[PDB]
Amino acid sequence: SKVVLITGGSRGIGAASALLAARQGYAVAVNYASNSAAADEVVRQIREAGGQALAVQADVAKEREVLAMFETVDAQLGRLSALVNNAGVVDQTTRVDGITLERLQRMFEINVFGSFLCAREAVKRMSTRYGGSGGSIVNVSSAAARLGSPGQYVDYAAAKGAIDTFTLGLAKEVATEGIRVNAVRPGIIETDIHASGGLPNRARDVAPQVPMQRAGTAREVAEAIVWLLGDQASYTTGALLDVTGGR
Amino acid sequence: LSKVVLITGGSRGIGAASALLAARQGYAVAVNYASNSAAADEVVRQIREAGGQALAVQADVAKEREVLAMFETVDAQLGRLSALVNNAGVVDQTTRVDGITLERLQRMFEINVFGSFLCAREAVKRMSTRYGGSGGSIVNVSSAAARLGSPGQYVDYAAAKGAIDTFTLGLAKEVATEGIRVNAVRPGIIETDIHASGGLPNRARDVAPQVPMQRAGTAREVAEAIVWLLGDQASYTTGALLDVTGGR
Amino acid sequence: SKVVLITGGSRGIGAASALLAARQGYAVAVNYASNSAAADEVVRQIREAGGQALAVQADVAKEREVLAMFETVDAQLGRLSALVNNAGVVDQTTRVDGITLERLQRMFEINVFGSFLCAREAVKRMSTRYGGSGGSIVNVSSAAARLGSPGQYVDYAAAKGAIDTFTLGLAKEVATEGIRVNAVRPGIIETDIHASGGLPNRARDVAPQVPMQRAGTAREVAEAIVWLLGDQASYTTGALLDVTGGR
Amino acid sequence: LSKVVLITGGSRGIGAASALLAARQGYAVAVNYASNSAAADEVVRQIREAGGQALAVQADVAKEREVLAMFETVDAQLGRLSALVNNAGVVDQTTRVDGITLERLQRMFEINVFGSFLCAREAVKRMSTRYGGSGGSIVNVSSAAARLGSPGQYVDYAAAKGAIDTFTLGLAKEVATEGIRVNAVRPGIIETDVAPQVPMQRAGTAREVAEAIVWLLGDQASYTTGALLDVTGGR
Ligand SMILES: NC(=O)c1ccc[n+]([C@@H]2O[C@H](COP(=O)([O-])OP(=O)(O)OC[C@H]3O[C@@H](n4cnc5c(N)ncnc54)[C@H](OP(=O)(O)O)[C@@H]3O)[C@@H](O)[C@H]2O)c1
Ligand SMILES: NC(=O)c1ccc[n+]([C@@H]2O[C@H](COP(=O)([O-])OP(=O)(O)OC[C@H]3O[C@@H](n4cnc5c(N)ncnc54)[C@H](OP(=O)(O)O)[C@@H]3O)[C@@H](O)[C@H]2O)c1
Ligand SMILES: NC(=O)c1ccc[n+]([C@@H]2O[C@H](COP(=O)([O-])OP(=O)(O)OC[C@H]3O[C@@H](n4cnc5c(N)ncnc54)[C@H](OP(=O)(O)O)[C@@H]3O)[C@@H](O)[C@H]2O)c1
Ligand SMILES: NC(=O)c1ccc[n+]([C@@H]2O[C@H](COP(=O)([O-])OP(=O)(O)OC[C@H]3O[C@@H](n4cnc5c(N)ncnc54)[C@H](OP(=O)(O)O)[C@@H]3O)[C@@H](O)[C@H]2O)c1
Repeated sequence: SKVVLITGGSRGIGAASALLAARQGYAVAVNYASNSAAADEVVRQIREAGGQALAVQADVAKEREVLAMFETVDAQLGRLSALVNNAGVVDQTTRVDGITLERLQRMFEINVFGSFLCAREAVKRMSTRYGGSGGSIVNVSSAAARLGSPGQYVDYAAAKGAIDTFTLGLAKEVATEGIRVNAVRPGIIETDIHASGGLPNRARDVAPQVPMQRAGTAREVAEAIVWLLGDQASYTTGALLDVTGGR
Repeated sequence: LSKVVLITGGSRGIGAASALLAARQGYAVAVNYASNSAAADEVVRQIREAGGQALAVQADVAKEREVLAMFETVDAQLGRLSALVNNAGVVDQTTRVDGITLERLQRMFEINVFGSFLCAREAVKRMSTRYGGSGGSIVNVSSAAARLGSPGQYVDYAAAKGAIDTFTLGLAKEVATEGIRVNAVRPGIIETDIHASGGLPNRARDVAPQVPMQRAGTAREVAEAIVWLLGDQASYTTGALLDVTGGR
Repeated sequence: SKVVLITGGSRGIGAASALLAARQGYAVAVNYASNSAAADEVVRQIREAGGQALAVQADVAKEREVLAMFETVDAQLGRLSALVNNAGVVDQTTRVDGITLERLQRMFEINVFGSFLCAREAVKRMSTRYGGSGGSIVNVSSAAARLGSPGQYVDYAAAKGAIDTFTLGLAKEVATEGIRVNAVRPGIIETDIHASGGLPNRARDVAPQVPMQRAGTAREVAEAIVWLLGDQASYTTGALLDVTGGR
Repeated sequence: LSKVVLITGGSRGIGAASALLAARQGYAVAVNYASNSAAADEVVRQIREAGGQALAVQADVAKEREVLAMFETVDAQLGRLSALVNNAGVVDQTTRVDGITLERLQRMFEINVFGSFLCAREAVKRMSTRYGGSGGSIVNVSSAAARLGSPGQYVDYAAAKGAIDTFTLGLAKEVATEGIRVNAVRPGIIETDVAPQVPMQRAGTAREVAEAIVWLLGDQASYTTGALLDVTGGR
């Protein structure tokens, strides 16, 4: 049974990915930062449908917690075949001229540094250079990497631009080691994330901006993530897959 | 009966692999070819022997009356299409820009670009919910060359593929309210006959060391990306450019 | 006195580039397709300001006319140092489902083929492989190459996408031969082109969509063209320089 | 009188070349440095000896209080800035991702990314017409790495520069009505020989990058905002 670790697996895109991955036969490590109840609910659904899963707490911005999380996965599920770097946050609407260092630090440490750290630990386990059997990593970026989120969260957009470049660089770096590395760029998706930044109606309000005239679902994003993870995408690496309704 | 897919240049290579895979997924397949009827017939035979439905349809996609007749044949014999794969395409001999003739350019663009526009036109007319269709999906076959430029080899080909990338984005945005998705795959160096057709039969092997994954791709690997994009799992994906390149 | 050939130099961006190039010390060949009066007026203005210039007729889609034009430039001005591939057209507003082959043929033969043909002739003269002293080529692309002109002229956008990739390919191809090749991507510019496609108010109507909230001037595009041509851009080749007000 | 430009990391390399060129164009130049006061003083000496105005200003751009103090110094001694070049930046030793530490990442991003955000914040506050300013221009210094990814060398650096590209675009669009333009230059391999991985077969010079920076800063680039200008020899 291949093992997949999903950071921020407890809600939204991460939860939809967890559920779909399990339907495809992965054992799933569902990471959460504090919402144990949500993570337990994803695990419950997986198990009730006949799959294997484990909820694992860690703040991906904390190196010791990332290490412990991977050790737990090693011990309880086995060596991972797949990693989804989904953990990520927005913040309140801001202009750059209102940005604090503390805001930037948080934005980048979760969205960017967490993805580097989880990828480090994944590569160490996966790479054929270390006797691993290879694997697949999907980073969750955003259309914002291309659009810049002006007047909303240019910092978030920049963090996602870092993720796009990271994706390409890491892909090239491990391409001989049996590892593929890709990113999905979701557009406006129906999740709690918009409410977390003070804009609970954002999916509805911005739908007229999207060429397809609706927000996307978490499940739609999960489909792209799980495709990239799997063997049907065996010559795809360094790809940036837009899931945006045309945005 | 089931959903219908028209695959231009379906007789060989990436097109043929896509035709076989699409049929496995339940599509009825129109396998277009320009001249190699035997190859097309063989793809059709394989599909039918596995219980699928397929028809071989001759057309040079650079010829308007032939594109129209091809769509009319599909309409009559298979039904209203749900999907189009604009795969037909060609390379030409190694050249620098300073050696390019107008005749070469005309050929390169009329097959690789004009053909894809004409076929998309006819597909949209049938698929669009504005015209009483039920929507559909179009996949254009681009290339990594669209990003890289094929210097000293075929900058004209690469430019034709750059046009396809932009056409993909423009058309996707234009028909997004009409139940149609439009996406492109960008293959890298793939094991097909195309390299031999331009005088470089060993190109897949020779260029493999340049690819981060250190091998050429297979037509089946490109077909997988094509068929994924065509299907309902890619339901919020439109205007995407999906690299199938081993990192190149 | 370095010699520059400007395709479609009689009006709009081409004319602005011609006037600016002359101010910088180029002798200018002002190409036109049929508006001899406009070309003669640009030449008159150049000469009045102390520069050298010649009007030269040619439809860039016609190989024989491109050859005759370069031969005239050779004879009357001397061997070119610089080429601006500016000649270009739009057409009426259309959807793809309304596009005819005849429209496509025109769009591409002027916007794409003409650029390749003029580049071919320029390279034959400029390349150090053939005993030339190098040179610089600027192609005029568009923001449409990135945005796609949906519901307006996807065919035009696609032609400009071809130009972007042509720019990169050709730049890489001739990089050791003393030749730089770059592209400017203008946004919405105040010229006659919008009227030629049946939308005379387009610069004004689309301005609210542009982040800077106005259309650009032909002079603003000419500044970028002439910078890329000259020696201050000596390490810049294969670049796509957006002149779009943020669009 | 003279427009004022603040150049972060102005004491050496691209920043120093930009300082010298900007002065030749008539800017008064604030030359920022983190610790190499001697180099910064030398740039200032050259500017002044050629008849320009300049001031060396110490600040670690990753430190908010130091960024604030620096802008306050420029306000007091040179006047309200018209231009900002976010050039301060570092690489680190060659590494794979599987060898990257959090401490490395923290440094890489705080200097290359957070410093650029903080300096742009303070610049926008002074420049924006919405606060009574007269507008201005910001050039960020990115890298070809933003597109290429620096595999097996420094993916972290490449990622930081990718952040700068998106920041550029986002900020440009955010302040476009406020008289502010925001652009980036993406240098390739720049010398401190044949350079075989560059199409042009040589490294670029700091002066070549400075030329592009100063062009973008000036009024000839008046409809250019959100652009990414490659100075890479085709890389
Ligand atoms: N419109 C969209 O939704 C949209 C668009 C573009 C990109 N994205 C990206 O999609 C990804 C998922 O977003 P979503 O909308 O599904 O978000 P969501 O509904 O807010 O779910 C967030 C998930 O991330 C977890 N998380 C947050 N900070 C963490 C940390 N420091 N360490 C570990 N886990 C952490 C949360 O854990 P708890 O449950 O424990 O809180 C939760 O499981 C994110 O990377 C986001 O940037 C979303
Ligand atoms: N490395 C690669 O192979 C590679 C990489 C990037 C992109 N691509 C692109 O992928 C697509 C498929 O290439 P491939 O390598 O599979 O090529 P191929 O093996 O050379 O097959 C070409 C197919 O296109 C058809 N065709 C050629 N001209 C046509 C026309 N005017 N009208 C209708 N059909 C026509 C052929 O019909 P006949 O059978 O009748 O000859 C054949 O079915 C092309 O668009 C190509 O540019 C390929
Ligand atoms: N908003 C914009 O204006 C905008 C935006 C993006 C890109 N562009 C691009 O910028 C370039 C200039 O456009 P514009 O707005 O300056 O155009 P314009 O004002 O319509 O000027 C057209 C110029 O091109 C010439 N021309 C047309 N067809 C030609 C042919 N077949 N051979 C040679 N010359 C020909 C005209 O010659 P005659 O005078 O003899 O007619 C005239 O000199 C084009 O490539 C256009 O696509 C414009
Ligand atoms: N091949 C290339 O050079 C190349 C390629 C791509 C991008 N770039 C980019 O070009 C820019 C300039 O690089 P360079 O090679 O010209 O740099 P350099 O020669 O290494 O000089 C670096 C400058 O940045 C300053 N600096 C470093 N850390 C700082 C901090 N925390 N706060 C404030 N200032 C700081 C230094 O101050 P001190 O003098 O006091 O130490 C110095 O003035 C950078 O953003 C770099 O990433 C260069």
